[PDB]
Amino acid sequence: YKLVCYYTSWSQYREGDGSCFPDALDRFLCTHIIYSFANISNDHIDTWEWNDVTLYGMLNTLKNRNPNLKTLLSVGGWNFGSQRFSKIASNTQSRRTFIKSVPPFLRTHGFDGLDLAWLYPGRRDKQHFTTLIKEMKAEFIKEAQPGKKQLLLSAALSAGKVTIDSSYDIAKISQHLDFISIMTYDFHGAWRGTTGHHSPLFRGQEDASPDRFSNTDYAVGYMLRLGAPASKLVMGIPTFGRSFTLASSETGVGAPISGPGIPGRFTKEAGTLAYYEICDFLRGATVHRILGQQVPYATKGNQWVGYDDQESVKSKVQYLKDRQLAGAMVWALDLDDFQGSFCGQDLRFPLTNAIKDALAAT
Ligand SMILES: CC(=O)N[C@@H]1[C@@H](O)[C@H](O[C@@H]2O[C@H](CO)[C@@H](O[C@@H]3O[C@H](CO)[C@@H](O[C@@H]4O[C@H](CO)[C@@H](O[C@H]5O[C@H](CO)[C@@H](O[C@@H]6O[C@H](CO)[C@@H](O)[C@H](O)[C@H]6NC(C)=O)[C@H](O)[C@H]5NC(C)=O)[C@H](O)[C@H]4NC(C)=O)[C@H](O)[C@H]3NC(C)=O)[C@H](O)[C@H]2NC(C)=O)[C@@H](CO)O[C@H]1O
Ligand SMILES: *[C@@H]1O[C@H](CO)[C@@H](O[C@@H]2O[C@H](CO)[C@@H](O)[C@H](O)[C@H]2NC(C)=O)[C@H](O)[C@H]1NC(C)=O
Repeated sequence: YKLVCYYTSWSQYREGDGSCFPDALDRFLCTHIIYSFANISNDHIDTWEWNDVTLYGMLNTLKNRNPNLKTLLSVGGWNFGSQRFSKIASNTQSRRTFIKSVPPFLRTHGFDGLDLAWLYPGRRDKQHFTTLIKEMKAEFIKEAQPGKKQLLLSAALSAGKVTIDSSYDIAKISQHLDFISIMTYDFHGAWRGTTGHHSPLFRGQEDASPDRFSNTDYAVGYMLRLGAPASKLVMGIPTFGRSFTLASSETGVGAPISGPGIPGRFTKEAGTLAYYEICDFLRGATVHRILGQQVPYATKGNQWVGYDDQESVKSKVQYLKDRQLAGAMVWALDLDDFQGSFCGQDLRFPLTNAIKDALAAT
């Protein structure tokens, strides 16, 4: 099975032990490590961080002692904005410029492929997205025609039905992509005004779910139904949790909230907590297994957070295997306990390692 793991270029700037550099990554943990994110200037793929070139090499060095490890450079991301992507994939000239600039850039920096993370093509770009992927694969094929190891092309897709229906032509793009990572998380947000796990495996109690499609199981099946070969589908598992600030004494699923949770000491982002920040939170907190959804949530004081732990990711792997999917995708390596000092056991990357172990099991 493939174990696609993301690494973010901005985790390096986190205070103390929060700081994470590519050399802190276990070269044997994943099968594919994707760097996030690359920028796009003058219709050319380009670096984002001032020291990207250094971190690129720092990451690709992991391939020395592990020849099987594959590396990809992802372009896009949430903070990128669909606007910029649209103008490039929409204009016939810019699309060419962009596509042509990718292979050289990847070879120059030691990457094995490109990962498209365009969030998200509007209903107005559904076809342009198809053309982009179609031509990008064409170029990659051409660039390796003489006998090179062909560059890989992947795409991180939304797991939300509405977005999937208006943005993707699953059947068409599945032919050209080497593998698809479905972002099966971020299913519930403070905007909803109630507590809810952002990455449940199944819908669970029919009575308490605001949506029939906001869960991993639905998204996976839907995409399979739409024409995404199971052999090319990688299921996303989050190593971060979504938090909320409770508004009453109610702490169960669906309880009232006043907004996102208090920012974590290291990630400093309201509504977000890295798994390692969660391990701290768990000290003196109560953990509840959500029956039906197969995932846990912890609560302490006026804070509530839905996340994934070793037990839940295990179940999720079981699910993906029973489904015969390509494997699991993790977001992100720098959100897992990479130091291995926060959750005890002195074990590094507990969640990701748990996923790896589960994939090899049975
Ligand atoms: C408004 C309304 O009422 N309408 C409703 C809709 O909202 C509902 O749809 C839902 O919309 C939300 C957004 O509103 C969707 O959420 C997004 O989901 C995607 C995945 O599908 C997420 O993207 C990927 O996952 C991670 C984690 O979520 C993303 O975030 C990381 O990346 C950003 C930048 O790219 C990081 O930002 C960094 O921040 C630090 C400091 O904070 C800074 O120093 C860095 O510089 C900065 N980085 C950069 C480069 O700028 C951020 O910290 C990361 N987060 C975490 C945690 O790690 C990645 O970008 C994505 N990864 C990949 C591989 O692409 C996306 O993050 C998320 N957006 C938000 C705001 O959280 C949601 O999917 C929709 N739901 C569904 C199911 O479709 C709609 C449906 O219910 O209902 C409407 O009514
Ligand atoms: C990524 O590339 C874009 C180019 O599209 C850069 O955006 C420019 O930002 C500067 C201000 O910082 C503006 O003066 C330009 O007009 C912007 N260009 C446009 C039209 O978007 C962006 O700065 C780059 N990001 C990084 C991290 O380097």
